Amino acid sequence: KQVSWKLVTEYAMETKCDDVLLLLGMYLEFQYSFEMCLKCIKKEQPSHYKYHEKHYANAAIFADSKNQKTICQQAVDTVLAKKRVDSLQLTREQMLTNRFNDLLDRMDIMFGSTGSADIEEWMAGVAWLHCLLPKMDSVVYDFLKCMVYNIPKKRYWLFKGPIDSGKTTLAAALLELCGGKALNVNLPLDRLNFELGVAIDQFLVVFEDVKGTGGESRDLPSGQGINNLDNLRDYLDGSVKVNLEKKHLNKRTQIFPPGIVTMNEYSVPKTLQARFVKQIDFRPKDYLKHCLERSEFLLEKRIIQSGIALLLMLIWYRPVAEFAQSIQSRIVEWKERLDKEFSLSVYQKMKFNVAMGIGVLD
Amino acid sequence: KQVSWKLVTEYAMETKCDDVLLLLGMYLEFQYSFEMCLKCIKKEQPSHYKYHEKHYANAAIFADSKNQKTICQQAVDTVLAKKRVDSLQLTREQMLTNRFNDLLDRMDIMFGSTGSADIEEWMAGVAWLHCLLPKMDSVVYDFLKCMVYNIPKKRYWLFKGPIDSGKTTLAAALLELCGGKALNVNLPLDRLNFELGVAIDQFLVVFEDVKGTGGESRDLPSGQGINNLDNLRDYLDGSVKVNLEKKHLNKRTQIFPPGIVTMNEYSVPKTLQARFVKQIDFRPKDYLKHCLERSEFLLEKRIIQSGIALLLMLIWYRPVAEFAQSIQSRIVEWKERLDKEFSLSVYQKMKFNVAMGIGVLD
Amino acid sequence: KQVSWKLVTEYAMETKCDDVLLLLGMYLEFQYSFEMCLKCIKKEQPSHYKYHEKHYANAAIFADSKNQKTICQQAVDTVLAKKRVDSLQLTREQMLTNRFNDLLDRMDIMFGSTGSADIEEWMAGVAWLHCLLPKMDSVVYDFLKCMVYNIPKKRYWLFKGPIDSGKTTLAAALLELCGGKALNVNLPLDRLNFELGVAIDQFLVVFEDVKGTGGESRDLPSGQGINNLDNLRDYLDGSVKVNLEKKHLNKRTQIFPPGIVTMNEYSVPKTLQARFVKQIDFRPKDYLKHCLERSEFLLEKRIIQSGIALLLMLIWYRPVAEFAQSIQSRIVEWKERLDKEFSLSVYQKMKFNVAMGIGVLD
Amino acid sequence: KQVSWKLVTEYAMETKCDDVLLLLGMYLEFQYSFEMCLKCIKKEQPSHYKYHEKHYANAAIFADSKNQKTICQQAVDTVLAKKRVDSLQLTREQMLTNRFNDLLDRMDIMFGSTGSADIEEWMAGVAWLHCLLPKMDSVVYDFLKCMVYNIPKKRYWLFKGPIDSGKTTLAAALLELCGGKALNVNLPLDRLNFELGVAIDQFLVVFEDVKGTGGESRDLPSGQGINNLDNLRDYLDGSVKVNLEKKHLNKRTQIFPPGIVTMNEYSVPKTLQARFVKQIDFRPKDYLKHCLERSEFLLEKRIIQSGIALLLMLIWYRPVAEFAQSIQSRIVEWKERLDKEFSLSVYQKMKFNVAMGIGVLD
Amino acid sequence: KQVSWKLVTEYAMETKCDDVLLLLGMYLEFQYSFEMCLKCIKKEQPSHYKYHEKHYANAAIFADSKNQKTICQQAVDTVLAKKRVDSLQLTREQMLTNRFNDLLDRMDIMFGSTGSADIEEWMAGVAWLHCLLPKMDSVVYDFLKCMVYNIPKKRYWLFKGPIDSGKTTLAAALLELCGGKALNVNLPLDRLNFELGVAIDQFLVVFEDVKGTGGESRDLPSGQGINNLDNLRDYLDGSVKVNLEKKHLNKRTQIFPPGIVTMNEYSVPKTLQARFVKQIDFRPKDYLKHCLERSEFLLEKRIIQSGIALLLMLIWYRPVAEFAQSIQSRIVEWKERLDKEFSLSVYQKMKFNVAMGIGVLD
DNA sequence: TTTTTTTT
Ligand SMILES: Nc1ncnc2c1ncn2[C@@H]1O[C@H](COP(=O)(O)OP(=O)(O)OP(=O)(O)O)[C@@H](O)[C@H]1O
Ligand SMILES: Nc1ncnc2c1ncn2[C@@H]1O[C@H](COP(=O)(O)OP(=O)(O)OP(=O)(O)O)[C@@H](O)[C@H]1O
Ligand SMILES: Nc1ncnc2c1ncn2[C@@H]1O[C@H](COP(=O)(O)OP(=O)(O)OP(=O)(O)O)[C@@H](O)[C@H]1O
Ligand SMILES: Nc1ncnc2c1ncn2[C@@H]1O[C@H](COP(=O)(O)OP(=O)(O)OP(=O)(O)O)[C@@H](O)[C@H]1O
Ligand SMILES: Nc1ncnc2c1ncn2[C@@H]1O[C@H](COP(=O)(O)OP(=O)(O)OP(=O)(O)O)[C@@H](O)[C@H]1O
Repeated sequence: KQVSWKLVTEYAMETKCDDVLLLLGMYLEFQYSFEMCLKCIKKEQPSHYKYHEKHYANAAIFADSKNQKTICQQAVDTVLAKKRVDSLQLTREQMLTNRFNDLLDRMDIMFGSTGSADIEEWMAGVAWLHCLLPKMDSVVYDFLKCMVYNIPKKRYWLFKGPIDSGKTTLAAALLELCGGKALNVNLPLDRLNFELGVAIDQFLVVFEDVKGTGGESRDLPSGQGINNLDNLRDYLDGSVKVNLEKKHLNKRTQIFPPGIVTMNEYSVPKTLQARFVKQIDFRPKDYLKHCLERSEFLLEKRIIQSGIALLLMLIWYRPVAEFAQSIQSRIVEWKERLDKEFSLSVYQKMKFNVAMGIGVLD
Repeated sequence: KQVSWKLVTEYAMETKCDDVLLLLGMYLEFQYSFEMCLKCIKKEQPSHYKYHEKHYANAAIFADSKNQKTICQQAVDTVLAKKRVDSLQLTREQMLTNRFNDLLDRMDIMFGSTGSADIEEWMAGVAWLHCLLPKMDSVVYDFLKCMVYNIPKKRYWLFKGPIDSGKTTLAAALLELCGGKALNVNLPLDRLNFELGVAIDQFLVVFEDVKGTGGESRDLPSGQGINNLDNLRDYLDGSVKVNLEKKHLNKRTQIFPPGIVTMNEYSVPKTLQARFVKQIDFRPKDYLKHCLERSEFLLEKRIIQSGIALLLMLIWYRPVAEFAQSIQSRIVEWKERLDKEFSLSVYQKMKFNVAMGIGVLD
Repeated sequence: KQVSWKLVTEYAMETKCDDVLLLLGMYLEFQYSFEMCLKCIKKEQPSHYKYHEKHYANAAIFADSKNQKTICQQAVDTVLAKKRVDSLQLTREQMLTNRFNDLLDRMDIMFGSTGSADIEEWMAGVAWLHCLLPKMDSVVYDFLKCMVYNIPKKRYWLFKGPIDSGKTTLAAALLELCGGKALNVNLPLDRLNFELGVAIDQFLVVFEDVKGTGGESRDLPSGQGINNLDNLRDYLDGSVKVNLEKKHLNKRTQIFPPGIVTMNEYSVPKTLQARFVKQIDFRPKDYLKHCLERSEFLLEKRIIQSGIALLLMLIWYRPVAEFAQSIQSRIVEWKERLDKEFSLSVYQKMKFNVAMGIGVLD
Repeated sequence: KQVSWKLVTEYAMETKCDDVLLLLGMYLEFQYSFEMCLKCIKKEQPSHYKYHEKHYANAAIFADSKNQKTICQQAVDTVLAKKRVDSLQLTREQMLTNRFNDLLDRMDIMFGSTGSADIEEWMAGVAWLHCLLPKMDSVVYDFLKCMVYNIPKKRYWLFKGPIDSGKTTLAAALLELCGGKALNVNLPLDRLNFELGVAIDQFLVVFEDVKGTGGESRDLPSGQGINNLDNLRDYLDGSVKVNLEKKHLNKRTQIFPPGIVTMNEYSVPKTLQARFVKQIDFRPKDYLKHCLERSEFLLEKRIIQSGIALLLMLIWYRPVAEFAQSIQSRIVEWKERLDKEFSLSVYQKMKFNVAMGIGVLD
Repeated sequence: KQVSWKLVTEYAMETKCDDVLLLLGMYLEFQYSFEMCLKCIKKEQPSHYKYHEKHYANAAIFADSKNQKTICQQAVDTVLAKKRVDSLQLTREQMLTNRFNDLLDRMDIMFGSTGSADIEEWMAGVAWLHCLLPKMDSVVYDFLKCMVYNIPKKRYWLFKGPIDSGKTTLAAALLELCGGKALNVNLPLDRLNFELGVAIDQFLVVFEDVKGTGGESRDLPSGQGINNLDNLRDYLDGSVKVNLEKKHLNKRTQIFPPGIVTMNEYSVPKTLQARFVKQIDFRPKDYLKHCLERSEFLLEKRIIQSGIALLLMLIWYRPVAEFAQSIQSRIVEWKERLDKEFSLSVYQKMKFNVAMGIGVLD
């Protein structure tokens, strides 16, 4: 009796798996008796224990197959095709709406009955971020609109401030929220070709702390980052489709996605300054160090640098109407949970703790 | 029973889909019962909702196949082969009349019963564009003619001027009209070969804001595109059918397309200066800026970037007889629709507001 | 009758082999009779003698196969797929627990009846290592925790001091204790792309002997490793997923691992100094040298380089509670075995000899 | 029944089609009933209507094939192999035969229905050139035979003349007529090796003018090209095969092609002078330049830079017997055309205007 | 009837061939009638004449196969697989023992009844080599043990002395005896990367003729050799692994081999001096020069270059117990042959003749 | 074949 390639394809689709080796490895686990499957019994990974019983019979036949890599390749191609279809047909707002549903599904696990992390430590992170900048949640909402609208040559925000000002942290949290990638531009112009190939078919890019020049006056070690970017004015502008690499693969032509750039304070030529729409300034604050020095669980669990914390911040602060119409129900549900789990006075206490630079909890 | 590769290819031809993943993805959507297909019901995408009912049976059998990518390969190659054969056997006029028919087909939908575009917003775009330079439509006709005639060493026009002067904006609309390609050559000489590969079988090309030299006198940092163009002068002359390249494929002898260049004001070498039909200056004009600042929905919807605005402009400004012959029926049909929609007062009231710097729709 | 590919995949899994040639070459040995197999009878090599008699009949049929490399390719893929799955799903603690289990398995062999090693020689090395720094075992525990926790920015330790202060000796031991590989970044900037590719999916990294510049005053030969490092600033921070490259392969995206930097007494930019948690300051000492001269069986058997030596140190000094819970069973048996062999007086006698600069043994 | 691979290959040979996508594209068109075929009915392309009826039955079966691209690949190989075989049998006269037979077919466009500049203007260019210097038609036939005979040392002619002597304009027409390539030699020797390799396997070359070593003694730019050339002794002579050097590729070796040199009027060494077969000698003349200033459409059409004007000139002046035996059959036809087009008195009146300095077409 | 792939693989294993083309061509020769085979009858190559009779039948079927290169690939894979198994599993003593067996086999041919060599001339070779240094046979035995033990730090030997004082002669014979490859470090650092790639999987390396700097004080050409070496202190001391790279290959990681460094009288930094176990002085001795001048068959047959001569020297001088236990039987057999064919007095006479600087033989 | 190497 033969393998159902259809069952494999369905698993890959349902998992959103898009690496042939992950798919291969994952599917093989299901060859063993699901009844005794310790991973199921431990409820260890949902992408396993939800599926093992259903896929078990087909995995036993797959384990004998001579074709295995070919079956997995087709399944991965089906997932990749779905992404391309979506990218060409969804509005950007639907893309974000889908991305939000996925994060909310994780939150249903994180704070589920399994309760693998506690909502107090997570909510504590929100207060720390809210203190990081003035009017923080307003700044986040502006950024989301900007990325969704994707207005030509109004597409990039510049983060500037000293070392350890917090700019990388905020970028990292935003990048998780929207989904996207970081790219290193402090590199030679040749291999840079394939670096940009990474950006194919994605929502955001982040360029990290690109080195400028002449800042060694202030001991900013100089480098090609700024020179490199100014070759790519068109990529930022987003007025024209551009052609993107991959190894052993032909060009893809598409608009280069919007994003943000982080900078210790080298100088900027005005060709490039003209292309940022908004610069934000970041500053060291010792009481914030002191808070972290006590509340080190924030860093160990990477709470403050994670997009989940930004979503929780938005849920706490924004009217339900500001969310895309479909998810508004799930937002109401989480607003209710949060209002139930915390008084405002508790949140005010946490903010005061952060302000005092004591550990967030007392 | 067995997949009809014939029916697959027929859909590929009819959508003009020419990507193997895009084709693969979309055809798989047809495997479900079209009678409940929410996309059909909701009339979301014509590339789906027209074809689903027809292709359904074959798509179910396709969904079972083990050959899927290979089927899509042969289908795509038929689409590309049509393009190549058509590329040789048609006159540039016939090419352009095909392109215009395609855009007219979109417009028939965009202002159709779905009608999601306001004609008057779109016409406000036309006003802004014809306001950008005198006799805008007339210079557009001169450009179109020059590209149809495609005369050796009279095949390129230069746009030169400072940032935010609109040169990029105009190139976008022309390129969206003509169906060409952008290329970037601010790059290491040896690497450009596959970038030039994109020029295979294109009506037109555009080079964006190429890096020159000596402009750092004025904060324009130097780069190689200037020298690259000098070496590429062979293609710019377009005397002979150069053998263009693409990965894992045979190379392709053809005449290099004509095109446009945009420039912030670096030096020009005499040899490059020698090669143009024409130069055009571009000049920041604050009253337009003040208008857009109110009227920003124009730019949000990219109206002023989009060739559909130019086509509406030429329908408005130009004689029916100025168009190529066979389309002149559709020209009249659309001329009538504009004539039905507008008083000249409405247009003039708008163009007044544009000249002032008011919200165009006051 | 036909090859069982399943038996080959089992052998690959059981040996954890991931070279197609090594797998092939070993599997082919099983085709002769195990009953006369002199390697079995000499019981020379465990990856052979455990398995020959099981695999025998399938090896004989495999010897006749026309497909041999395809069979091995599928088997090696399964072992590679297993690693990929684990690299997503295991905790860093659980990885380290696995790594320990395998070293402990080699320790069971080395000190077995096969008796390739003298535990007294190996314990001598622990005395030399524990003498090299204050509170040596505490330093190892703090480092291991740091690598398990992987706290952003707080990820890297800097080793510096004169040449011949044992810094690379110590780095080697840690690197063998964990998983990982070394890297040399004094390179030209372009080849660096493939240098960093080595880090993919690994646990530790060690940057080896980074040349600074300006050290020529201290007679240090000079180079660009430090300036290269300050370009890789985000790789140290580990705050966001970077892109990594191998020859003929698409870029992987992942967090760059934590690790150690070794150098002589150059200076370091603030941007890079800010990225080290801890700076260990090694010193030349004569008694270590004069002891080691009279103790050269240490170097001749590579004892003080090797991870097995550090593991013996931890088993001696650290409480059973400090190990991950599942290995505490094996740890207790090894603790018993050690004390059954060595009195404290014997160990202190060894440390006394080292402190005296006498040959460790007496 | 089944696709005849035989018939597909016949068409590829008969059309000399040597691109797999074109072959695929065109052959697919035959699948419709030729009896109705509108392309046949309108005689639009011979490459179609010559063949459709014969190939139709095979094309119907071809359209159902699942191997289609593979059939076309084998067919294209056959055509490429034919070129490969013949490339090793070409006499230089047989080579020349084709290289003009090609241009006669191109000229079936030049004054076909395309007719894109006046056959009058084209002969007016011929008029203007024929009175630059003596007997120009004979001079072409002589230079032509020189390049076909390729007699060692007896292979190179020199254009000596000041700035604006026309030698560059002439050189344009020469390479245009004949093929070959232009080259520089004023590089530093350090560079020049690769530049010399560029000539590899061209039938002919031009050298762009040496900037005289000490040439500015004449008020003409100084440079290195003199000593560079006379150091390149043997390349000129073609006595023996020489090594040649492509960038990024290994050596090749070949008899160095014959050709042409341009010079402004520098201090040619006796040795360097002795290399040449024939100086030709050029200076400003007033009827010429003032006629240009009155015939400027010829420069705008660059006809006076045109080798096609030279081919036209030979077609006019020279005996039929001077052309190779069979290709002669075409030249009479263009003469017949040109004679029906023009009396002598026309070409006379044109020539008179040039001699008078009058605008040639007056 | 079928081809036996097994018989081909046996021949490949038997001949140790690992080039597919060399394997292919040789097997095809067996298809002609062994019963008349001229190559057999001339006894030209053992690799042919030993096997033709055996493989004749299979080669006849092989000659008709359509799969020929596919068969050879699997065969060559088997030989490469054998090498990689051996590469990991053998001891360094086992490796050398195998190497010795190979030379002993070649000697059995060279001096056989078919033997084209002269055992007396090769014995004259041993006399000249034994004269080149003090204690020569004791010195060789010391060098070998050093390579077999591969003790870190204690790994490398330095040769120095004038030009034409024999150093590379000895290096070449040692390199032939052990196997290994020579390296050139007198480079800029960029190419040095692929240079070291040669060392992968070698038993020995020789650093030929390292240029110091400042030897120009005494007319030695200055260069970057020594300066490049002292970067690589880890590579010599061999305590820890290094990364190694070849063109088009992913990096490997291993202990860098032991080896020899050679120079004229350049100055040596003490940093480098401490790297070496031993330094051997060579001095030009005129009686050797006059002996070669009268004993030219030594040079012309390359006798004194050959590792076979050093092997003969070991066989003649060393006690049987010094060889690896397995080969001691062959050593006894060769010692018997040599003691039979040469008296001690005769060998001593040759040694006396070399001391006289007269020709070796009388 | 591309890529990597070459090239700078
Ligand atoms: N505003 C702040 N005040 C004090 N400490 C801060 C602040 N922001 C960040 N930190 C500390 O700095 C560390 C690094 O933050 P982050 O990487 O976001 O800064 P950055 O300015 O982007 O730095 P860099 O340019 O070096 O990447 C944080 O983990 C936290 O410990
Ligand atoms: N003539 C103009 N006057 C004022 N604003 C202008 C003008 N043209 C363009 N703009 C503004 O400049 C923005 C960018 O226009 P565009 O990219 O076409 O200019 P550009 O001259 O090509 O610039 P750059 O050289 O920086 O790419 C537009 O979105 C619009 O907001
Ligand atoms: N603290 C010490 N005092 C004196 N000698 C030492 C000390 N530590 C190591 N040694 C000696 O130094 C030798 C080399 O050690 P190692 O290679 O680790 O030195 P290193 O200074 O860390 O080297 P590098 O800087 O080149 O990596 C050891 O084999 C030992 O002989
Ligand atoms: N025979 C001629 N008589 C007068 N003017 C001439 C003649 N030939 C060319 N010209 C003038 O010379 C100008 C440049 O022509 P061309 O480049 O062909 O000359 P050249 O001698 O090769 O020049 P250069 O050495 O400067 O490159 C033409 O545009 C024309 O004005
Ligand atoms: N000890 C010696 N006394 C005299 N002549 C010698 C001696 N050794 C070598 N020769 C002569 O020197 C020639 C070259 O020897 P060899 O190539 O080994 O020299 P080298 O000094 O090691 O060279 P290099 O350093 O250039 O590689 C030999 O062929 C022989 O003629």
